Amino acid sequence: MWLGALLDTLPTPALTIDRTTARRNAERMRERCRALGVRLRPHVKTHKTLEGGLLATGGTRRGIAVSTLAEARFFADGGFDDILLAYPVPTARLEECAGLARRLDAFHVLLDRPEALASLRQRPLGHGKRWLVWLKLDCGRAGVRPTDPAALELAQAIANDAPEEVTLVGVYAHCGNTYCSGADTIQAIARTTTNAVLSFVAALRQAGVPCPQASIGSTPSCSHPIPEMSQLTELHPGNYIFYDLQQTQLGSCQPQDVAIRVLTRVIGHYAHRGQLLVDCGWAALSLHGAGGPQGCAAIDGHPELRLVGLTQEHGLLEHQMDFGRFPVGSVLALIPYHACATAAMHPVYYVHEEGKVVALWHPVRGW
Amino acid sequence: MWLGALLDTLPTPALTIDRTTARRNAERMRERCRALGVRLRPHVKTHKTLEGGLLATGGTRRGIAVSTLAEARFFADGGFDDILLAYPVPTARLEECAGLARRLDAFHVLLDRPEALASLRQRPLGHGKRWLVWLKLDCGRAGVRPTDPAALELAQAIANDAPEEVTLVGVYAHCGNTYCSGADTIQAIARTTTNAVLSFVAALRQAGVPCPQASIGSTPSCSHPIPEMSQLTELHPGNYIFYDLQQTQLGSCQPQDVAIRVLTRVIGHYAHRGQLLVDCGWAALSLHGAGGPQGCAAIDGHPELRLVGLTQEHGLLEHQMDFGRFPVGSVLALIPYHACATAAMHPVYYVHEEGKVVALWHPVRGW
Ligand SMILES: *Cc1c(COP(=O)(O)O)cnc(C)c1O
Ligand SMILES: *Cc1c(COP(=O)(O)O)cnc(C)c1O
Ligand SMILES: [Cl-]
Ligand SMILES: [Zn+2]
Ligand SMILES: [Zn+2]
Repeated sequence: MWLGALLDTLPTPALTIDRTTARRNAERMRERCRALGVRLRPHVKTHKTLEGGLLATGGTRRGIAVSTLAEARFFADGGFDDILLAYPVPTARLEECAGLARRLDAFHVLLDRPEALASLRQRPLGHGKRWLVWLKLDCGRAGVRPTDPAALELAQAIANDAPEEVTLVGVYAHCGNTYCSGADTIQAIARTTTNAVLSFVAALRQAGVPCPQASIGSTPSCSHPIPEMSQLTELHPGNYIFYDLQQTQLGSCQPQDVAIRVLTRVIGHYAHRGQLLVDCGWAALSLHGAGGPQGCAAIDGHPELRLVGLTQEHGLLEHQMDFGRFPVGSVLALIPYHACATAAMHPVYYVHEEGKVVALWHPVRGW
Repeated sequence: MWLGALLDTLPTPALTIDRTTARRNAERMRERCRALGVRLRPHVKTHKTLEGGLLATGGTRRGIAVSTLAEARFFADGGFDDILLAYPVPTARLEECAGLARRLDAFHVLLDRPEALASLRQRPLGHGKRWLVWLKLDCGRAGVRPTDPAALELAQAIANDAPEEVTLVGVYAHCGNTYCSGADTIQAIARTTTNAVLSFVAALRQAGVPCPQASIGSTPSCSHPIPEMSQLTELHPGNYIFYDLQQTQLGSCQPQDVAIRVLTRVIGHYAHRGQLLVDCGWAALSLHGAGGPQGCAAIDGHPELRLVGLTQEHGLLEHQMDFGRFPVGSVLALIPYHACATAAMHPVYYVHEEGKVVALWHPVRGW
């Protein structure tokens, strides 16, 4: 137990979350959605914690998206509901999906293939419940292309072919392609996606296919929303609760919006090479940002320094260095490239305010 | 509980370990060391499990190397002893190190700085125990260069300056630089390292510095050992228990020596792009091998296929494809680039023999 502890006191490497910053990020996204007239369904995959979920959800524990059944189960067990499995429904795991649909007032699934609908049909929920299905739109990884006649036909089938067993809740797009720098290009992807979705829904209405909801979002696009988004019903970003270096470089946020660090101690000086040795390796950071290591993290408040090497449990920093500025034992705060990836390496996050630990959040992991 | 289950039955993505292969790998390294007349101190960081430790150690639970205090504690609690913390000793965590030194018959630490020795001196163990110290030799990340006069002086200090509180057990080098392809260049690094170590120890003997042990090793060098190694006392490879694609490419092993897979299900076909969608993203694999994604894994038994994309929970495979060869629902076995990195993403390993799960191993993680 580390409650009350000063940050420089923590065992490193340590993932830290500034709760003032995270709370602010959570509330700001809630406000953007309120201003647009749309609901927020935060994706939880960046943190995978009940505590982060509670913040993102403004205390309601209702209305989230998850990336795995491990998360769906974990959040369900933590008293959340209105949980969307934002993943082509795992037809090999339908018994588990149906278990969740039966426990929850609203467990939502996505699909983009007729065979998946067929699988849902041959595993009815019973219990007076319907599979709550969203059609995933590809506007380029999963989903159906909205201009593909197949898309409209699949929507029709989801909506009307077995109204007693399955229902079409809405369409769902994830504009993951926003990960092009600049507000202008981000907003362009947002607009193509938004308009493609809106045009598809308009086609659905004309074809008499009821589609009450329409959900898009990624952190870049929801950090600089466009007015066209007010014609949707819901936005589902997730990374924004923490942000990270990549989002900062993308222009999604300012450095002050990044809640996450990895704290690391200088554990050695190697003058013959001009390097600091730190106790944060890829086990604490991941290699996200390297495709080299310089791209994986910046040192907060120290532009002079750069990561030049990562092994499992060690990192090497280079400036000509200044070894008196960085005694062995000093603590540096790394700003990670990708919060989701870095958070996935940590069994605990030390959540702080005013320099002191205020909470410990423990994420779920696995599948 | 999945004991007895057929592999195609597991929830994917699933890290699987062929126990016949792992056991064979464990026994083979033990035999190489026996043939050389040296001890084996397996490093556990590739698997971080008590079960893997028991295999590597030939059932003794004695004589391992670990990369973190989390591992030292976990293995100590699992009844292991003669545990070496193969890491410049964490002078900010000395109370924890001393706790371990006090519980264990033999907890070993490494250092390469006089200040670290000074820290050990100002935190005596008491209890009739001595800090068991190895001098880390850099023959290029941590350690002292053996030709650096400072090295000999630090060895002298460790050995003789407070014989009641601190003792020099031996010198420790990790020829991590073997990670240059080919047996010839691997063995060259092994030889430079081995000879540098042997020359340093010879210098120590001439200077009257007692140094009873001398430990080197990496998986590449211990997979093709050289006779000069018989002049050492111990070898400390670790990855070999599983091996991986990188070691296969390095020539350390044959494909048949790789015990580890990540099983993944085909979850979609996207003909308009010629791609299979699988349920293994970087959350199950890591991005090791990308610095792109094609380098992170091969598909076992399917040279035709290649990873072209990884998101957190999805992967994209490309051949012109053949969608009938790979129905949605089929299970493919990914051979990961770096076992250590992939294993760090999994809360459980499904260990199998003759196609069926035989054990579940749960690794420790964190710091
Ligand atoms: C990650 C994800 C989101 C949230 O996007 P971010 O840009 O990470 O905030 C929404 N939908 C899906 C399907 C996702 O995978
Ligand atoms: C990883 C490691 C080893 C084991 O080396 P492998 O090539 O991974 O088998 C030995 N010593 C140290 C210090 C290590 O970090
Ligand atoms: Cl990674
Ligand atoms: Zn992300
Ligand atoms: Zn490794």
